Amino acid sequence: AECSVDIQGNDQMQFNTNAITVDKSCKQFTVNLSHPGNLPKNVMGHNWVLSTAADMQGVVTDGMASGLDKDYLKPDDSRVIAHTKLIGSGEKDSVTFDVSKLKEGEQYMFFDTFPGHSALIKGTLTLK
Ligand SMILES: [Cu+2]
Ligand SMILES: [Cu+2]
Repeated sequence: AECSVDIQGNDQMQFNTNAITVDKSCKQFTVNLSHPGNLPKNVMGHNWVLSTAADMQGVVTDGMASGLDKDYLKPDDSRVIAHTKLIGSGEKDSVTFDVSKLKEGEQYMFFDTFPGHSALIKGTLTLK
C-alpha cells in the first residue's frame, strides 16, 4: 500500500484533503505539504500537525499563544504526534513518522495551528 500523501494549503485558507487513511502495513508514513499561494508564512502560514482528537483544541490554543517564531506550536508539546514546519508561499516541507505511534481504533486529527486556520483546515487521520 502507499505510505505517503501530498497536501497543499493555499492563500484562501484551505487544505485539499480533510481525511487521511494510513494503511496499517506501513512502517513509516509521509506527508508532503506545499503552499501554492503568493502570501508569506507570517500572513498565510500553514503547517500539518497531528494529535489525538482529544488533544487538538489544546495544541491549537497553546500554539496560537506561542507565536510565529515558535511556528505556532508550544515548545516541547508532547501531544504533537508528528508535524511539518510552518511554510509560506512557494515552499514545501515533508514529515515522515513512525506508524508505531498510531493504534487501530484510536481517533486522530490533523490540523494547521496558524491563528484562525484550524476553523477550516483540519481533518481526520485513521489507521486501517
Ligand atoms: Cu505498501
Ligand atoms: Cu494555515
